[PDB]
Amino acid sequence: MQILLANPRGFCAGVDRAISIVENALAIYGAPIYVRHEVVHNRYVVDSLRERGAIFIEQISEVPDGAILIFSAHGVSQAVRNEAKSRDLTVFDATCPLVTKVHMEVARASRRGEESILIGHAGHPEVEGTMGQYSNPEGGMYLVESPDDVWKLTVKNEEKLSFMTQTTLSVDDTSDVIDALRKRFPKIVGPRKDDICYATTNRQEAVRALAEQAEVVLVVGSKNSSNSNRLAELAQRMGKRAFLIDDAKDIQEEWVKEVKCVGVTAGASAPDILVQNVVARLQQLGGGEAIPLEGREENIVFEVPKELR
Ligand SMILES: C#CCOP(=O)(O)OP(=O)(O)O
Ligand code: SF4
Repeated sequence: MQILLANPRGFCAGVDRAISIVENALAIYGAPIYVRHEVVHNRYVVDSLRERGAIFIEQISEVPDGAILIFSAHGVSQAVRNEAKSRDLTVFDATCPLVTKVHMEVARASRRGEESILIGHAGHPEVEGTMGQYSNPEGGMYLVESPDDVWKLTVKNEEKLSFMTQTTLSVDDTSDVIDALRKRFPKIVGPRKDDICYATTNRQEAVRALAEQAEVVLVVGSKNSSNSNRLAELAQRMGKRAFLIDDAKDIQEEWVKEVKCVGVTAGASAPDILVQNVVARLQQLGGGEAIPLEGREENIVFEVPKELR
């Protein structure tokens, strides 16, 4: 059985920075370090950090006065930021710079009292954080997930309207939403394309190439990782069986029995050791040396804040 590896795969720059922020805080201040929400959506990274003394909480009311609190890569609303500020907390912000960039635009529209529409998945922490940058009652902030949501949205002033997106969406489905937004609201303003980040766009391009060759695609990532689930969905829509798995223990023998080519990739929040264990298990199941596909080069690094070197 041939094993192919997608390229790029695995950690993005914002995840590598966010995990470093927590590790460095642990190293400098000791346990406990509180983290609002899973720092990234990966069970193995979060369980690990928990074992080292990070305590993951959903609400600031769970954190003791005097504590150090880190905000996760996905970002937080101004309400959450203000609640930490008003509390006795020392805060470090692991929000990825590419999320913060969207936040700055939503805050700008808020100050102007002009309405904004976010394309994103309800309930996801990045969407809570981004919607939570808008607070002007004279304007409005609306969420759409699909073209049907667009066809039902009414706004107060469609002449002054802008849109933003979550960073980890499907590139193809978001294109359909924007096409519907521009049909319904021809004066809407946005970025040139969307706010989907380079790592999400690149891993979906890489999974498309992988799926063209492989019969089955395994995506290493946790169930709550949006970007990871997009990679599995992309391969399934190309007619390949694709499974989102946390680790090698999840691989069911029947998924690869009699398969000639299996592809492996990993979401932006999944560490490379999990991919190496998955390859080792595919080799038990008859796979050869893993062959890396050629891929788009990534070169971006985001440094930790100077206070945490
Ligand atoms: C932030 C970030 C990148 O990865 P995850 O933590 O998996 O996040 P989402 O893909 O937005 O769910
Ligand atoms: S998936 Fe993109 S926006 Fe999210 S942390 Fe990674 S680089 Fe940043």
